[PDB]
Amino acid sequence: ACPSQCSCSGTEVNCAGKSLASVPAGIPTTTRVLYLNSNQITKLEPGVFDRLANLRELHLWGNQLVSLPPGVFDNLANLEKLWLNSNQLTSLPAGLFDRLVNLEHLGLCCMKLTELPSGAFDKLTRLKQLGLDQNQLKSIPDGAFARLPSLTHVWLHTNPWDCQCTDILYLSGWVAQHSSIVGEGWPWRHSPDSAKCSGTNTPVRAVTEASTSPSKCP
Amino acid sequence: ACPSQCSCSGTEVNCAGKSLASVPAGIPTTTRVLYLNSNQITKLEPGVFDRLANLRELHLWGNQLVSLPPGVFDNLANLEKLWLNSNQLTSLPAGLFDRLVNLEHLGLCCMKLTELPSGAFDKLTRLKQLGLDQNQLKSIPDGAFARLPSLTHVWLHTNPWDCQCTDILYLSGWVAQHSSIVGEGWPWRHSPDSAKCSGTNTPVRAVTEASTSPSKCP
Amino acid sequence: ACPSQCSCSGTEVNCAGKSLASVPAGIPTTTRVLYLNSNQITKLEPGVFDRLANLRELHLWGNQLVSLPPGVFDNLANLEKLWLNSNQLTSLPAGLFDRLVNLEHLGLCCMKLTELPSGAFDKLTRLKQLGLDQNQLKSIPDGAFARLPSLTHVWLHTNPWDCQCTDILYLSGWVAQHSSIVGEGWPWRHSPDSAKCSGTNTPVRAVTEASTSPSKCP
Amino acid sequence: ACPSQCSCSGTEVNCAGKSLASVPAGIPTTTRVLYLNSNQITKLEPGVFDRLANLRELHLWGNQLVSLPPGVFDNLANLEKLWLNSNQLTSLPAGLFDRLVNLEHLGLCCMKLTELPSGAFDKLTRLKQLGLDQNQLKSIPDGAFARLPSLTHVWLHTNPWDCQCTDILYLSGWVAQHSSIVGEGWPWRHSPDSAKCSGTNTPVRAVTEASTSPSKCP
Ligand SMILES: CC(=O)N[C@@H]1[C@@H](O[C@@H]2O[C@H](CO)[C@H](O)[C@H](O)[C@H]2O)[C@@H](O)[C@@H](CO)O[C@@H]1O
Ligand SMILES: CC(=O)N[C@@H]1[C@@H](O[C@@H]2O[C@H](CO)[C@H](O)[C@H](O)[C@H]2O)[C@@H](O)[C@@H](CO)O[C@@H]1O
Ligand SMILES: CC(=O)N[C@@H]1[C@@H](O[C@@H]2O[C@H](CO)[C@H](O)[C@H](O)[C@H]2O)[C@@H](O)[C@@H](CO)O[C@@H]1O
Repeated sequence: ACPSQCSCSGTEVNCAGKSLASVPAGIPTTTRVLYLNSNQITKLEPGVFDRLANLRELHLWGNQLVSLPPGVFDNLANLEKLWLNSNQLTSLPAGLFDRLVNLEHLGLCCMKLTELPSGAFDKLTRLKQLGLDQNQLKSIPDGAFARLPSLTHVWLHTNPWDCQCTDILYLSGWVAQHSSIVGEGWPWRHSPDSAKCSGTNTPVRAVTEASTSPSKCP
Repeated sequence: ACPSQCSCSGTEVNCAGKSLASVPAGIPTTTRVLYLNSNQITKLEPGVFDRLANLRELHLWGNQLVSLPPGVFDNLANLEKLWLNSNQLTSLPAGLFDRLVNLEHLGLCCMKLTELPSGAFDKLTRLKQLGLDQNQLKSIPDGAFARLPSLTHVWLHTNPWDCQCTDILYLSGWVAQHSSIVGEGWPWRHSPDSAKCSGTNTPVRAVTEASTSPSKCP
Repeated sequence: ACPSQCSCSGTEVNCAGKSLASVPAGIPTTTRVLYLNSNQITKLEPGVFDRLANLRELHLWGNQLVSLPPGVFDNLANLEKLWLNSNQLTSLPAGLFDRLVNLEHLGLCCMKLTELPSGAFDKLTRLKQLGLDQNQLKSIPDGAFARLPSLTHVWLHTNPWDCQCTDILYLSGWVAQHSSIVGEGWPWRHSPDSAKCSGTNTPVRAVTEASTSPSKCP
Repeated sequence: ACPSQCSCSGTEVNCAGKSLASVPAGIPTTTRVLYLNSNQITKLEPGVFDRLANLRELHLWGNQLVSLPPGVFDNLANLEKLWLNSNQLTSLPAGLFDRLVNLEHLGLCCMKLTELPSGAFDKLTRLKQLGLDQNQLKSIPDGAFARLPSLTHVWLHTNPWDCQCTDILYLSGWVAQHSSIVGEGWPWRHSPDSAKCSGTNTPVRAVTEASTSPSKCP
């Protein structure tokens, strides 16, 4: 069992760099590590992974995804690493990650996200590493990181953070307090000022309530 | 806290690419993932990892190691991934890996290994992935892979296999039998003929007893 | 979501000691630890566990199972502990355990096993503990423990080992050499002579070929 | 190697029921599961476990410990189950459990604890099961369970909860809210009214602020 375009042995399936335009059929049920990265996949069918309950790592980075079906990861209860970096997402459905209670690494950089849904990470009690850098994020919803007790590495740089708007105060206070975990590069390197306000290029960590106004919020 | 040159958060310590000449002091005891790769480390003190029992991943690839103290990994009972690729090793001490009973990935490519000690891998019951490519190996000892029952991926290419000598018959037989797991690249791709006789450019797995002679052994 | 008769919280489902005659419906898909022991279950529906792929521990001990459907554990790739002790089995279907590649504890004591299928344990590479005591075993198939390299604990006592028959020599030779792992009790206690010949009270590990004859075998 | 009083194979050491008055010498450094239960151990040397970094399960239950040195569990970073049930502890040093970031079951029942230290469980992010039943507890410190996001099973019965005192209100409000995880027996069975006020036999989760007064707090 192995899609003809891929290499498969043991519990690892390598479909990387194969000019794939869709997720191939015949990925074994027993697969733990799935490389689908660096292809030209433009969409996921709902249910494409329903059958792949055993996955520990899902590598989807460097594809062309423009949206993700709601529920698409819902059977992945064992998933430990989810790499979605360098796709073309502009948003994420609510509840996307709620079933990924064992997730330890989540990569969401280098796309075009304009916001995150309000409860996006609330179930990710084991999450350690979270990559949000290089998107179009202006704010982080209030409380968004409050249920991430295992978090030790985060990436926030290269987002047009809107520091004139009162919405930024959650993040700006959070970064000030969790400043040892804010970084850049791969693997992570400590970089606490790397989250910067749009237009002023000043640190998000240094924004005050005085310098913001409800009137600056869209 | 953290070695001065490195970034540390959670249980991950990143000292990669820091022009290091030795293994820095102050790596916390709780470290699980240690990146020491891409430096200019020339040697390891005996005992350097004795206080790092919690390591799961040890990235030592791309350094200048020429030998390894015997027993240097002996405390690493939880070690799951050991990357020694691209160092300058010409041999491995006997018993080097014997304590590593939970090892799942072992990278030994791209150095100058001229042989393997006879029992090298006997204890690695859980080893899934083994990289031996790009060395100076002419032969594998008889029975060398017999006690690697969990092995699903192996790299053997780019070694001067000496197929005129009768010693090559263990390996040639083994490769023919375990064809499905022999490969190339990162991540692994199926490539069972990548192991070639030096010169004749015949695949190792196609060698017959008839073409070999004990008189051609060094 | 929880069977009415059971208690459920997190990923543990306790249906133990509930006077059940069958496996109840409504066991969540996310269940990792499933207690069905100490009931009056007499049989399993084929497919009963097809949906429970996240199981790590399956406690079926102290029921009244007389047979097991083939393929019944086939979807349990993450299974780590399987406890079938004190049921009423007289045999096991071929390949019953083949998909259980992560299995670390397998209990099969205290039933009515007359034999084991030839390759029963061949895939259980990570098996550490195996309980075969208190059955009706006369011999172990030649080679039956050869593909159990992770094995550190085994129980063999209280079986009518037929020491007149030459088939016992696999076992007797194996025990003599793996003597440190043979034992008794819960948790295990070292007990190398506990496995004894039927009628003679002679330890199985001391049997000689001189006392046995192919003429006394099946 | 094994202590002479005990039985050992693989990574399990069985010193249970051996009339031990102290922790014996010669427990291997590679030990993962250590049974020191049902002995007559009355204290632990500071540093006794410093060398046992690989422990996953520590069974210390049914001895006669009266105190525990602070720092004693500090090197047990991999510890997943800690069983201290049925000793004679009346208090726990502050920070006792702070290094046990991977602990999933903690048994503290059936002793003489008269209080818990304020931040006792603050670091136990993965704690799933916590046994506090059968002690001398009158209240639980404010916020004590707030940093146990993984907690799915708790035992609180058979404690003389002082419901007349305002200090009970954290606990009563907590039990009402987390009612589905409150239980009894082994394995856990659901039993939310099992925690009862002394004298009144009123479930703790049913206490009102009106029935309590800061004047009844000694
Ligand atoms: C997408 C890419 O450029 N490379 C991948 C790595 O990317 C990094 O991810 C972290 C965490 O999400 C962070 O956002 C970095 O800025 C980003 O480069 C990483 O996802 C790995 C996973 O193994 O794959 C690519 O190398
Ligand atoms: C630059 C280098 O050596 N690459 C490392 C990766 O490499 C490969 O390792 C596999 C497994 O042994 C095989 O030998 C390949 O030929 C080799 O390129 C891989 O080990 C990663 C994991 O950290 O490290 C480097 O990237
Ligand atoms: C009576 C019974 O089946 N007890 C179960 C325990 O039994 C021990 O199991 C081991 C290994 O199979 C060995 O066979 C012993 O003889 C037997 O007593 C044990 O399996 C536990 C596991 O949680 O369940 C019952 O207690």
